[PDB]
Amino acid sequence: LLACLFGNGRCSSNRDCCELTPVCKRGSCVSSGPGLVGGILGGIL
Repeated sequence: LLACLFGNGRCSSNRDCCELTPVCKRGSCVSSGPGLVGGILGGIL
């Protein structure tokens, strides 16, 4: 298994995080998830 270069909760970019946290926001790593609620194309269904 190899999907976590650090995982210390702090990162400088998205590549500075691990698999469990594919996103790097606020100098920290978290779950990226989907884009945003509502949706830019069709906010229904």
